[PDB]
Amino acid sequence: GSMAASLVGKKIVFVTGNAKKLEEVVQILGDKFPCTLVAQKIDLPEYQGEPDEISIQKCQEAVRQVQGPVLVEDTCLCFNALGGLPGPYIKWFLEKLKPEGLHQLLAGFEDKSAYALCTFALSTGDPSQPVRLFRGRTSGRIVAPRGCQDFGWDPCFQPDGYEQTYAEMPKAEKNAVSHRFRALLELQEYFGSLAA
Amino acid sequence: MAASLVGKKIVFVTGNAKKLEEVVQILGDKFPCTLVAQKIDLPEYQGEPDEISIQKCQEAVRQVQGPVLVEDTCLCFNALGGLPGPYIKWFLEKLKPEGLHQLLAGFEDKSAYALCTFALSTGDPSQPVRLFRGRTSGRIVAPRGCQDFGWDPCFQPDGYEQTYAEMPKAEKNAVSHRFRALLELQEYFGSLAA
Repeated sequence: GSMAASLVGKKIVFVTGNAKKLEEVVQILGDKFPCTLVAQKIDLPEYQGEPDEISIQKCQEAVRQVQGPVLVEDTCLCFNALGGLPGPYIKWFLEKLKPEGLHQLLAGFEDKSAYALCTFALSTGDPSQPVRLFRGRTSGRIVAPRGCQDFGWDPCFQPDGYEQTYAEMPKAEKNAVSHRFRALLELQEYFGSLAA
Repeated sequence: MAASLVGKKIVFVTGNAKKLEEVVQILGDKFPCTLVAQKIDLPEYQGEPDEISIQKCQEAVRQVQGPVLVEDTCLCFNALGGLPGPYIKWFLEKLKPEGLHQLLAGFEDKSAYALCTFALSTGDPSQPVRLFRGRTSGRIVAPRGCQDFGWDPCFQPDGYEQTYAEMPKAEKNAVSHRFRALLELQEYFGSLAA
């Protein structure tokens, strides 16, 4: 042991379908991240359950495919008046309702607050090794959409700190409060900067 | 397919004997197979309702390696494109019947439907899952009737001025999405082999 150290200098499969998502991650993790991430498209179910338990189940199924170290990502958009929903089901709700409809879903609630959540889940592919989760959250409010509508649910999410939606914000300012950047910082810190 | 299950055990994935009893009564005396209740651990998948039921059935087949029957229920708000749909369990838990109704406050359309899907496989790997569905159209309302009855207090079926929760059992049965689904399953086997 440790788990982190067992992975230094090793390939970790990052589940994704395109090289630019790998590049984003690799840059954020920085040059002292002491493992080799390799992108591969692995066919995984999508699960219902609480965010952590979905993340864990998806990473376990990835281990059954890969049988070696693997890294998966999941992102939730959680409305506080709805008890954290749509949460992990946000894709479906964005698809059916659009940004404008995501906001409209809150018309009956005075509390417009929300948070964006990214979870990365990592496993060595075992012994006997529990999945480890790395999370990032950003608080904000659901608003009538602003900004370019191509950017998923970003038009309807205004992060605390700002008067701009994620869609309106320039990428370098979104990065500074991003839920995904925050999750990846937890992953980076887990491994430390002393091994590479 | 049906012809091949006549006379044979089909596992019905459930946790209680009472749930098996309701289904066996609805299907009637000439249903030609023997339903056996078994609690089989199955994941809860995301997707369109048919996808989820097929994926669930296929996992049940992976585990039972023989005939199996699974059930799934959705509550589908038309203003929301049919959501919460297969995610109704979570919406109910967080929001309760009152908050389910409050979810539609910004939408003029309150119409909805209840969906029940039963999924059957023989267990043979080459044979595809068959679905049997029933739907009940209605509206989402401020809840009325006994709060213990799941999401029933907020669903008023078309043809009645009462919610599911308010309705006497016999009356609910007359329009029930679940009865409708089981009729299609009954019809698949037919009433000639028993």
